[PDB]
Amino acid sequence: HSIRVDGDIILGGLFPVHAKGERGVPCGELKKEKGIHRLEAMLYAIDQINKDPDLLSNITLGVRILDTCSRDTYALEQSLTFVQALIPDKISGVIGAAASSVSIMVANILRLFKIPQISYASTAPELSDNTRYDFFSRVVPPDSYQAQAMVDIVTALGWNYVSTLASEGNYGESGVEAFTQISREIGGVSIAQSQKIPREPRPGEFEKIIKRLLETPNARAVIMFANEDDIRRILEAAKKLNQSGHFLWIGSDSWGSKIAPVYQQEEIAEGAVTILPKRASIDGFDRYFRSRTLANNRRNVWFAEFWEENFGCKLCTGLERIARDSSYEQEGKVQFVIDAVYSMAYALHNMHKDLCPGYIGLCPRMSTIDGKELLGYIRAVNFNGSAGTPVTFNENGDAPGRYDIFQYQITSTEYKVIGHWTNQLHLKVEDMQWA
Ligand SMILES: N[C@H](C(=O)O)c1ccc(C(=O)O)c(C(=O)O)c1
Ligand SMILES: [Cl-]
Repeated sequence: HSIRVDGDIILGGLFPVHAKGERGVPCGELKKEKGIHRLEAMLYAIDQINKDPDLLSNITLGVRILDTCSRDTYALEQSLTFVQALIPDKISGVIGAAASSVSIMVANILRLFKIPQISYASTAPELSDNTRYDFFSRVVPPDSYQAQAMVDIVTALGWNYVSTLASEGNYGESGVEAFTQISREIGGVSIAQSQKIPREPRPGEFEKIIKRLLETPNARAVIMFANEDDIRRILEAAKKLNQSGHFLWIGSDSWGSKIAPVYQQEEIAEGAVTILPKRASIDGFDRYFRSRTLANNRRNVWFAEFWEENFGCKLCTGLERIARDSSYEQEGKVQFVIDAVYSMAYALHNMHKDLCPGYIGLCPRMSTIDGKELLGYIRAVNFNGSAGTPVTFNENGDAPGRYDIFQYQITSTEYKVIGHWTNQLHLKVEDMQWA
């Protein structure tokens, strides 16, 4: 009940195609953008490597994409499919997953069987530790650099007294913890209160959060690592308690430039500073995804379920066009998905150069690929990918801290590029606006 493509070297995939089900059920509603767009971006990238004669000459890359269902427990059970070769598909490297807690549980099982793992979205500072998850790499920067950026933004505005808000899980708690560590040890940034939002919150919890935050009234700036559904509800609760203009929101990559938490809540979201990793839209994937029909894209097992959710269809004509019959935007992490697959491909190409010299196709010396060796190749990889931007890794397996800084402004509503963070803060304070 998943995507299989035969090939010489088979690469594993982990994507949240469905959201986590309510109470009992494992899998719920289909994630159209966070699931299908990223899944199809891996299939686009793999097809491009097979098309390219220079990268892996007469060597084809295989696909084994599995659904994580937004939860770590389901992804762990799916992860065992990669290791079922040892008492049949042999998996060299796994691309995924999205969520940090999901990627942590996968990293713990893949390290023992010596399988390298490259993520496209997981940003938790815990994953950069080479003791706990030594086979983990990522094409997205760790939250150590985002928390440093947040400290830099706060200090540049003269905001010595702040409060923090976290969502339950690894991404929310450790992201705030990374901010706390930079604040406590270095400089003079004081934390008033660190409030936590539960995973399954009660109907009256978000109103209690605002009331608790108001107990330290001078702490106006709120640094937050909350999910899309959480931010929506905090700002909804803040608007209800007549707290317009009081709170100065600071959001992470989970907030980014999403219109979802700010919609019909434009007044309360005014002047909110957000940080997001440096990113561009790919027209190549856009041309690929728009030309996807139910006839040609039969290899995607979830594409039939996608067609119903996208147009309001029910299996309806079954001859619709994307970006013509329904509103279409390319997902953010798509650049990082393509750059993750190419990072794996370039490392395999570099391993082929060393182990099979003057050879076309796989040599008998590469019949069983060593994961401990291949991991070192991934870290050493340096190339221009997708956007034309360089893709690189350090010793710990992290991408460099390259960020965009946005502010939500009313003039017309937009996320205006007020600055950027690349090792050091470059922030244009002149372009900022408040209520
Ligand atoms: N950086 C966190 C993390 O570490 O999980 C993260 C991961 C994945 C997603 C996503 O699936 O889109 C988001 C998000 O909602 O922006 C945030
Ligand atoms: Cl995930």
